[PDB]
Amino acid sequence: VTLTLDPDTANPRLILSLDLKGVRLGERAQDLPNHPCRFDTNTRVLASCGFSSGRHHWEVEVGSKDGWAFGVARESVRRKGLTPFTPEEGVWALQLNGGQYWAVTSPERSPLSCGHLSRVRVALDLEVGAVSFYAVEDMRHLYTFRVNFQERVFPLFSVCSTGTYLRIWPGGLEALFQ
Amino acid sequence: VTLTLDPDTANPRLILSLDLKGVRLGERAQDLPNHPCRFDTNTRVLASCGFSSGRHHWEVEVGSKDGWAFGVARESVRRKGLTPFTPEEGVWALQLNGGQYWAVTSPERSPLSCGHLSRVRVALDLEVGAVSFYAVEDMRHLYTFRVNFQERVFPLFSVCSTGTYLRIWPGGGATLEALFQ
Repeated sequence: VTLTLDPDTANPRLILSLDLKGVRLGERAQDLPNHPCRFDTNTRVLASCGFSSGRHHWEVEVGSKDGWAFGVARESVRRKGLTPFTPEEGVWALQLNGGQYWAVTSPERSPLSCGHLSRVRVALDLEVGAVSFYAVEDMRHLYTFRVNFQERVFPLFSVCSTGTYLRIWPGGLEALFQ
Repeated sequence: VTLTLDPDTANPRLILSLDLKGVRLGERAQDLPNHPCRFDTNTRVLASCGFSSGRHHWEVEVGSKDGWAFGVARESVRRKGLTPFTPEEGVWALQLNGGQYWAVTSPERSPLSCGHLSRVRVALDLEVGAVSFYAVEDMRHLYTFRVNFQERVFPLFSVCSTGTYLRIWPGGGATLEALFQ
C-alpha cells in the first residue's frame, strides 16, 4: 500500500485531501480529538507508515510558493507545544521560505542550488543513515542529510501558510550568477 | 473610472502621490483646510468614489513594513477626534502590524497565516453584502467580511508609521512567517 497522511498526527489547522495524499493550511482550526501523536501547535503531519530499517522512496509534489517544508522525522519528534523546526528536534527537511529553497540545517539553513521545484524524490536509507532529495525533472541532487537515526523514521510534511501545499506520490535562481 | 484618493478626506499628516494613487505617512502635518470630511486625528484617507450598489474591484500594492491598513469604510465613519479602528466604527480592513497580517475583527483581531503580501485584490459586493480580499499572485483568499451594508461604502486606506505605503492599482515579521513550521 502506498503512503498516505496520518490524520491522527495532523495539526488541526491543516486540511488533508479526501484521498489523504495532500495537505494544505486551512483558515480555521478543526475540532479534532486530542491525540498524543497530534502536532498541536506546529503545522505538521506524518505519513501513515514509518520505517525502522531498509531503503525507501517516495515523491512529493510541491507548491510553487512559500510555506512548505518536508522530509523525515524521528518518531520521538515532539508533538506538543511550539517547537523549533531543526535537526536538533529530529526533523531533516527541505523548505521553501523567503522565495528561496533551503535544506533546513542549523543554526543557519543551507541554500539549495536548483531550479524551480515541482516534484522531489526522497530516498531514505536507514541501513546507511541518510536521507537524500532529488529534483525529478533532471534528477539533480538537492541535499543529503547523514544521520544515525537510531529509531523509527516517518515521512514528515509541514505547511505553515495558505497558498501552497504538499502532495505525496509513489516513487517513480542560479542564473543570477551567469 | 479608476479609483483615486480624495485629498479633502486625508489626515493632514499623510502625503499623497501626485497621481492620487499612493499614500504614505509624512513627518509633519500639512496646513490644509478644515472640512467635515477630513480625518483630523486617525491617519486615514478615502477614495473619491463611493458605492451604494453593485460589485467593484480594485487592487492595492502594499509595503513590506508595518503601519498600513486598508479595506472599505461606511460613509458615516467618524472623521473627528481619535476613533477606534474597528468594524463597529464602520471600517472593514486588513492590517500589517507587529509583523503579522490581520483581518481587523473586534474585540480581537484575526491573525492571517497568508504568507508575504505584495498586492491585494479587494472585491466589494454590495448586492450580497460582502467585502473580500485576495493575494493577487495566486488569488488565495485572505478574508471576507460579510456585512449587510446599509449606506454608501468607500475604499479606505490608513498609514500610521513612516517606512511603509499603500498604492492603488486597477482592478486587474519576515522570519516569523515560518514560526509554526
